[PDB]
Amino acid sequence: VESFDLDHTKVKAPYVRLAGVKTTPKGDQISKYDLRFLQPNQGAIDPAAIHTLEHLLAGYMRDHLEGVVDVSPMGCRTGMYMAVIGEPDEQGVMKAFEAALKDTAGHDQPIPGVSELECGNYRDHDLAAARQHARDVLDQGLKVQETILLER
Ligand SMILES: [Zn+2]
Repeated sequence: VESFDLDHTKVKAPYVRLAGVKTTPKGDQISKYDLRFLQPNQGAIDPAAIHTLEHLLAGYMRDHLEGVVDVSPMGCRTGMYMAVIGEPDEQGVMKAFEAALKDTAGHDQPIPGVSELECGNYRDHDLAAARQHARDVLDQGLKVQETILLER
């Protein structure tokens, strides 16, 4: 239940999807979300661009959603992973994500936290590509994706 056994060939990106839920000792819930930009195995986001997306979404997601633990790039680079403290709310998360993406598409100022002091690879960034990826998601249109499990 902490990480649904998703069949990646059956989803339709871009989308927002509850990926699992971990219950804490006191009974709180940590909801995990799959914020999918690209269709699995049909292409990937460039490393610099996803690095920039990581920087931008850390703040923009928090501007539109409470309880955010952190927003991380997925190793497969087709989307971002985000854990949130709270019961599952795919609809609410989708709306926050949509708003954060508009903020991202319109981000014409410098990328935050890009320096020797605040970033581990400050030379690896791409605002233009980051902005266009946000635009592409909004153009295509988000939806809440149901998890289709692997029969195994
Ligand atoms: Zn960085």
